[PDB]
Amino acid sequence: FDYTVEQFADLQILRYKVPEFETLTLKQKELVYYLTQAALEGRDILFDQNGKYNLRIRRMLEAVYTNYKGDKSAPDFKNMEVYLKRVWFSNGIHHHYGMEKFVPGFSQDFLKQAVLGTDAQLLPLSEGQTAEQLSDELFPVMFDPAILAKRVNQADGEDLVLTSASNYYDGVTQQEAESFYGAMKDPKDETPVSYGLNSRLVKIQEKVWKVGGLYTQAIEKIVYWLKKAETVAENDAQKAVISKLIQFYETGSLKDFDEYAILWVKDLDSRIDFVNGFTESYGDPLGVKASWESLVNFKDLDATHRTEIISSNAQWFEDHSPVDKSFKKEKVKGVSAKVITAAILAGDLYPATAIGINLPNANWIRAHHGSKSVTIGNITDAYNKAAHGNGFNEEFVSNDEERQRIDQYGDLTGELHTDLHESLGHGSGKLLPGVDPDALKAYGSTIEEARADLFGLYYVADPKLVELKLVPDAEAYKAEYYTFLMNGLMTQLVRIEPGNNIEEAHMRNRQLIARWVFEKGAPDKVVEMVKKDGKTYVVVNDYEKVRQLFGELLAEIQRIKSTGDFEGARTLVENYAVKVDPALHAEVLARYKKLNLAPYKGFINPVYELVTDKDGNITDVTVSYNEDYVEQMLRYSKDYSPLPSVNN
Ligand code: NA
Ligand SMILES: [Zn+2]
Repeated sequence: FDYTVEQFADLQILRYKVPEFETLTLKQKELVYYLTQAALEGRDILFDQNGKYNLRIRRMLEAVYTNYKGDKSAPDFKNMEVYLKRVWFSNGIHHHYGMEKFVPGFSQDFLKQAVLGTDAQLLPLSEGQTAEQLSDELFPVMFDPAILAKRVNQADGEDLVLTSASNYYDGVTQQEAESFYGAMKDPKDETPVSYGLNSRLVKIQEKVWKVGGLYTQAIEKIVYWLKKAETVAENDAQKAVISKLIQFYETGSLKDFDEYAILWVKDLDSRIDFVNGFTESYGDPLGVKASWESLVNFKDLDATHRTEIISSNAQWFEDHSPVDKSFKKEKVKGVSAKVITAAILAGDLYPATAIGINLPNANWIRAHHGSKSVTIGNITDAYNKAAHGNGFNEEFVSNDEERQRIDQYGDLTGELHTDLHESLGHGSGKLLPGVDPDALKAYGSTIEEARADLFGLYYVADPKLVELKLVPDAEAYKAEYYTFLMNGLMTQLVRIEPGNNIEEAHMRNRQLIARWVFEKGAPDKVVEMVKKDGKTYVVVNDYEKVRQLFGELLAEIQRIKSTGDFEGARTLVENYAVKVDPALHAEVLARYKKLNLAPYKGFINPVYELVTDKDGNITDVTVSYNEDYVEQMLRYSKDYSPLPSVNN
């Protein structure tokens, strides 16, 4: 199985497996199939939400690209291909992370001639429009750096509604938009609708995304496949979820959306689950309108059971903690996050995706009905598997014994450390009476993540995990110990710009732990940093002493948090967690850049096929992985692209 697909620009395309899909019942596979069809129909929505020109630009380049009769080896065509591949990845013409508009690496004269050489019937022309007129419209949008420069602008002194290229507002100023929703809100409402979540605000009124409204060509298709899924629901709770979601798309009512989210949160038992709707509001500079996304999934039973083994032993880990007894909870309950297996990704989860989903967003629904927080095990596993043999550990790990141990156990003990951090680490320990939870002020997040990390590091090495059948042998933890220390002392510097220091809380907490252990172990050479041929390597000489030092730092940090010791917190962060050595930074960056590893990853989907008999009865559902990036993007643009090119 090849987890890697291709690499271009600053992007690497991966694939993921869908483990145990074939173990589902046929009726379950059929439900997954329909839900995945409902997911794939939404792609055009996101393109249009990200920019009123995006579908025209995508479709124009697609028509040029697939019908090009010229020299495909020439630099202009190769650069146009890279640009189109970035547009597919980013669901528009802006960087999916940085928000800045792409710079075409090809000439306007080249594109003009390629466009004129394409059959006009294949171009996204409005009725009566010519190819020259389409070019006059779109070329400034693509080529002029001053036009629509940022998809989301967060700069002062500017009308962000007018200086953001996303397409949630049209012909309306920022103050008009902020005031529209400031006035709509009702502060007396204990169960408020999510005002403005599902509409374009235009001139002042809302154009709601719904059947018979804006984007209806795609929403009608989503609803069609959801109605199919409704007929094969696993149980009545899940069926009620699907039925209400259909109603939300048919009416556009935000009260229906709240009703759906309540039913969704109550559907906790079903093997299969999904998201399909206007969900997260990061694409709006005002944080009101939500981009469309979908995910279809089923519970990873083995992985969930493993996290439940950790959760059910919360009290054992608490009792045996190295922290002072006065900081220990007498009764602690562990909460396990379920692990899900993603069957397909779409919209703002595709191709750049998440490793966890925590929904719904409405705080009152979360407070009074609950929530679903899950991690996506097969996406995490694909990230991990794709990295094996990529040259990174070959370049940076001190010796072949470590490289082999990490290759064998690194993925397992890494995920176990995460499970310990997330399911028990933050929940462990208590403050003393009268201590302010905010006593550590700006250092609180760094110290709190260090605390959870140390809890996980201290216990991933415990023989208890062998007894509990979570690790296959007592040596495995050394893989996680080595990579944690290598990352925290040295190799995370690849994320720091030249001349800068450590700023982000997790990066700080990792350097804090590693540098502290390094300092305290130095008289015994517990950890060394050694140079060979001018390259630095982290060398770990006594893993047992590292465990004891992790435990000692855990006790000190627990003390700092539970007593509100701001000066102690500040001393640890400022002395260990911030300063970057310039020589080490440059050395690590030069070694890393030679590896040609792309900084951003995204995934292509598998392909599902419905097998039916003569009379249309389903006889099987198969999943296949033999499609690459170009193929899948073109197939989606051909078969799952129901929106008109202009959505006004
Ligand atoms: Na050694
Ligand atoms: Zn955390």
